[PDB]
Amino acid sequence: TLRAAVFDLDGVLALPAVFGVLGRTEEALALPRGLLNDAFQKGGPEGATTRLMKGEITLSQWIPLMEENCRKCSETAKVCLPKNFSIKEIFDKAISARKINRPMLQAALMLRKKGFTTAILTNTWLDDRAERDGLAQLMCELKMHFDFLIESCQVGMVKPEPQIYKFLLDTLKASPSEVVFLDDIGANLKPARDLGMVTILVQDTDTALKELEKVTGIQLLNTPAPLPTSCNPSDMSHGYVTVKPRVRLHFVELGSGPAVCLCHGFPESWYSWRYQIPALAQAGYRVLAMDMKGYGESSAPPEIEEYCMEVLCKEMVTFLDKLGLSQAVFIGHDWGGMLVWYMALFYPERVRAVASLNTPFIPANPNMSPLESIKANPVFDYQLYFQEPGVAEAELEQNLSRTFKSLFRASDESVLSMHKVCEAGGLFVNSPEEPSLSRMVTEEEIQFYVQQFKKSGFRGPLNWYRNMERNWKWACKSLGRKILIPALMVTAEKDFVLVPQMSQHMEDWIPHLKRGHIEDCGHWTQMDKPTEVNQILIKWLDSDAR
Amino acid sequence: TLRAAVFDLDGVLALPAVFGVLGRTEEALALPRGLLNDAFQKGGPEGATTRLMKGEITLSQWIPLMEENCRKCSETAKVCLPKNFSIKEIFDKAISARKINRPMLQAALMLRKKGFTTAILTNTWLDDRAERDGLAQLMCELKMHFDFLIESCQVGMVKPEPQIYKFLLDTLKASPSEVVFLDDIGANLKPARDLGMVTILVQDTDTALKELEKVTGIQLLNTPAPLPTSCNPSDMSHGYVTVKPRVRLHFVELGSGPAVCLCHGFPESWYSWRYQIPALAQAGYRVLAMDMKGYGESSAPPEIEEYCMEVLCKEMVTFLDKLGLSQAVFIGHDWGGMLVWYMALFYPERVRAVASLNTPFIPANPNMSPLESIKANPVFDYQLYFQEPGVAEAELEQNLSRTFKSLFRASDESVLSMHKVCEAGGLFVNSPEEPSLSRMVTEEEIQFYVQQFKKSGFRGPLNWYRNMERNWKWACKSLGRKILIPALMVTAEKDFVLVPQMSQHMEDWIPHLKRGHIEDCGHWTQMDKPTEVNQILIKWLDSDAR
Ligand SMILES: c1ccc(CCc2n[nH]c3ccccc23)cc1
Ligand SMILES: c1ccc(CCc2n[nH]c3ccccc23)cc1
Ligand SMILES: c1ccc(CCc2n[nH]c3ccccc23)cc1
Ligand SMILES: c1ccc(CCc2n[nH]c3ccccc23)cc1
Repeated sequence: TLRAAVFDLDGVLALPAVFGVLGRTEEALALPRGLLNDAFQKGGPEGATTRLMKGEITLSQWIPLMEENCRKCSETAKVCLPKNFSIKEIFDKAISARKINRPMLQAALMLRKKGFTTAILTNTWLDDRAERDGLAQLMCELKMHFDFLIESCQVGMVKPEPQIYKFLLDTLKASPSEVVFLDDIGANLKPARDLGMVTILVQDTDTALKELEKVTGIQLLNTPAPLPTSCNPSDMSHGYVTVKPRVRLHFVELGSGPAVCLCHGFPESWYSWRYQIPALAQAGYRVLAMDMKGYGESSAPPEIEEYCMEVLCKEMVTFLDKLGLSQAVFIGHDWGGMLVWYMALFYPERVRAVASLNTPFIPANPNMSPLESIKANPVFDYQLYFQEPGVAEAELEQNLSRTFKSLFRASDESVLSMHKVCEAGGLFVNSPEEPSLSRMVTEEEIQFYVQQFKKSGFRGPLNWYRNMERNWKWACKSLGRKILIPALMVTAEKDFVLVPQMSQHMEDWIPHLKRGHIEDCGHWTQMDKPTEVNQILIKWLDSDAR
Repeated sequence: TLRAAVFDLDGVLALPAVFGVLGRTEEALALPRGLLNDAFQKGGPEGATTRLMKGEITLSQWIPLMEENCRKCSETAKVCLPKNFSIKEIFDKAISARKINRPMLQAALMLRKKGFTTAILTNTWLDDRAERDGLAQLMCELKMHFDFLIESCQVGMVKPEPQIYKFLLDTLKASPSEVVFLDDIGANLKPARDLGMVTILVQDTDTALKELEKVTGIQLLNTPAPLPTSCNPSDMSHGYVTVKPRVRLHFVELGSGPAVCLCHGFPESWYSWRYQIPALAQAGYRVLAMDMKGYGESSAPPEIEEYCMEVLCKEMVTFLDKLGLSQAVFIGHDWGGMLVWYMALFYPERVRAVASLNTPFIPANPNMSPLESIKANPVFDYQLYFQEPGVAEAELEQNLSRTFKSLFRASDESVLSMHKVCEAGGLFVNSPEEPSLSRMVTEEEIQFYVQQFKKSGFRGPLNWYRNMERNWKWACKSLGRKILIPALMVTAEKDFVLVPQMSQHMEDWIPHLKRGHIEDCGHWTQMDKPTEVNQILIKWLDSDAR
């Protein structure tokens, strides 16, 4: 019974096979068939290529040896390599052209999700070329999805040598009959077969996956669209910045490039962005996913005034100062969406671009008290219930698992009604004691929120709603301003509190505003529709944030 | 008696005064004298400029209002503004041209070092221009060196209004007679003088500093070259990455740009790079200053084998994987210098560039045991003393303050002799009980190392020296290789163990190697000669690491 799946890289997890470029080059330059492939494998186990694959020499050291073999091969064939014949040039193009074979990665991902140990076993080199970063990026993206990465140049062994297969079985801690091995080179399959491993010769991905599905008894072909990569909290880089004597801000950090600061809503976590963090880092950005003040590993002072927008924004500026960042793109959701529009209004020089999910920008009404305004909208009733210190804390802290299970539901999953919350005397009065688990979340993901909220509870988080008069007076200072930096407004069709129509007048204050819209999406945008959020954010980041 | 110094920005901390560009523009376009300055100040307290400076409107909103004032002014003057007259163009150039007035910053720095409260008080705007980042960077660089930054657009008040001066005195928590106020605009000095503050009209910096020196009784002019900016540990962003179940790596992070990974030596800290971190971040790099395995907030497992180079390098690769970095430039010193050359040899695709301070690259001798080789050099005697587990730990852990005070000394400060350490029976046998404080370090900086080493002591650090046979066998695998990625070797004239001559044969293994050399520099390169280390590293980073 199979419990391990091993994949080759070239011609299996990455396409087109860098190998096959040699045949393409021979044809393009009208060279004798097999000339390049023969020069490449010259001397077999004794040759330059075996030394390269074993890690004895680097790729740059190998380039002139491959050139000498090409000359030897051409002279025997009574032919002439052209004027401009360059191995480096051919090699550079071949690697640049090679991309991840997405359906093969998806199958490996599905097997690992079903309890399989997965590994990449590859004949590779020590790349010291000036353009080595492209391959480094490819390897980084691929390797994260596997339990093991076994590279010939690192282990000093090579396929088809029997030692590498014995090494592979030892790292897997599996007997050969428990292993599926996929390779595009028949000679490399032979020792695995000879040991009793299930082997698949990979020509076209589809046939290989049909064989793989048949042998594992797991559907890999024609499977529903997979969710984006998520985050494992213990595998993240955790950052901590003191913004003032009693306040420290926690964040999760991934990727390189322009800084993208993610600001969650109420009652959330940096983890609310779990499906966005790997995707945005992969798209070429440095992601900084915050635990906002009052949440998770960030400080939670008790005072209401510590949570007004002026102080929250000032602390976010200090956060950038201390990290040495002159700017960041600010992406917010719910309360974070509100903070993010105010960062753009009060500190435009520190905000590269601004994006909000669900939260529209509506300016302060100087002719009405915020209480009058909030009362003038039945869906904002829950905010009046959040006003009296202690009441909502007691209800939200009674049973954490029930709290998150009741809150975190898709638009069609008996989502809490925000109308008549005060009258009913609570958010969960008509909610079950043991709510069912929503399709959006696993039991483990609920437990992460439970563990996070065990530290400070709901006082700090609820205090974000307890500064209406303070925020109104501060916001009134910005009434003559306009948001003229790049801006994105993402609406969610089925958010019944932060309704798409609430964002209708935004163009009056943000004339150059760009928009996104998610159909069949509730309040929990990031986990409800992760694939579409990623697509909207990446597209807007690449076009307007750089 | 003075205890506070307030500085204006334009024409005081930053030059040329963005104001003075208006006069330069009038002259260049042969416009009537004062035309641009008159349009700029149009309507005085009622005008567009006062609204801009108070934060009512943003810079982009102000641009068309300034244009309308310029038209009004030109029509009254019976003149014609040219075809291509653009306020944005003039304004963009003016800000780009404006730089920090370094001697004025130096004086502010010296006053703060002598116990003064320092502040920047400025009439500024909310910058939402597409090129706002340049100014954001300038403000970030400047603001860090001051206790307070008071911006007109943030406080809704403006100079010369008396309210801003009362606000300034309140934030300073000082009576007017305790304050020096420096400004280039006479009208803005008037309310400060009228309140009893010492005022300086800034025309040329030199005269202003002569007045400032005379009034404070502190030498500010003709002062010796100041040391680079250092780090305050509690003001840094602290990062934590788990590389494997029992191992977590700590790092300090500052700046944006290409990642630069700093690797300290023995027995050190991330803090050994305190003078490099602000400088490299300021030069356009993302600095990652490590606590290497066994040190500070990084894990310190007891096992010797956890500290061999193969495992240390593998963990540094995992560190990059978990942060989502495909590459970093690796800069090492002492043991970190050794790790860094091995990162280049075994993982060139992950190393953008490699630099070493003092530590040369000398390949393994396959025809000699590492013990034979180490014994063949009298200065490496101390390494044999470090071999027996517990002996060096006991001596180095007996009195931490004595340990760091004895170790951390300049070449002319009775630096410990590394010859006959075994014979003498210890490093400190001929060293005083209470060593004097070296010129390189303060008492507080010694105490930071003391506090750091209180957690794990010297076992983990000493284990870096206890893998000679393991490192030799691993290094022998790389004997056919060459380092062909960008590389820098920095030698120190007076390091009597890692002598410059030890690096003489490096070009045979690193043909494209670049060099740096520091005269009158001992083993503690970074703190001995910080200004020159920064200059060598920045120059090499900008030319070879990008
Ligand atoms: C998520 C839900 C609501 C809010 C802002 C609350 C609000 N909604 N409408 C208002 C009118 C005046 C003052 C405050 C408000 C932020 C994030
Ligand atoms: C607090 C109570 C209920 C919910 C789910 C219902 C909801 N849907 N849309 C919202 C916008 C702001 C506040 C609440 C909601 C989130 C946070
Ligand atoms: C700082 C001082 C010494 C070393 C390496 C030790 C060494 N110095 N010379 C050697 C010869 C063979 C094996 C190891 C060594 C690294 C960092
Ligand atoms: C351990 C003992 C002494 C010193 C100062 C003397 C010294 N100078 N140069 C060195 C190179 C490697 C190891 C030691 C030294 C540093 C670390």
